[PDB]
Amino acid sequence: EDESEALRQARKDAELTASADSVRAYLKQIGKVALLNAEEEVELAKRIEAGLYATQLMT
DNA sequence: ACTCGTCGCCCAGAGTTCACCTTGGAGCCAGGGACGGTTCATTTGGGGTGCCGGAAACGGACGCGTACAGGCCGTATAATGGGAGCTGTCACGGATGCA
Repeated sequence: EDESEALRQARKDAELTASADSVRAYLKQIGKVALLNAEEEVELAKRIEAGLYATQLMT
């Protein structure tokens, strides 16, 4: 099943794998970040604008 | 009954060698021109030249436009984890991950 330590140990063991192929390793690394949407990207852009404005003020 | 073929013989000759006059020459020396290889005077027609006047080509300098070659920059519906590669070898000494 999904619970009672059935697949979590398998997932952890899979995550702890060499993956000697460089492209496969890069894909494994890139698969650890979830996708975003419109609200997330606009909030991130607002944060970018605030950070750039603060950096310009500091300079 | 007999000669023209063949024998010696006898004298003219002939051109041959010996040993005699002449006489056109080879050089032989002397003498005397004219002439040309040589030298020395002119002789002024011509070669020569240095040079800048200087006119003008020429070979380059110089300043300023033009042209592609290569480079930088930007495009605002959405577009969110990959193809692939063919692997019948044999031995083997040894490291190395898991026994």
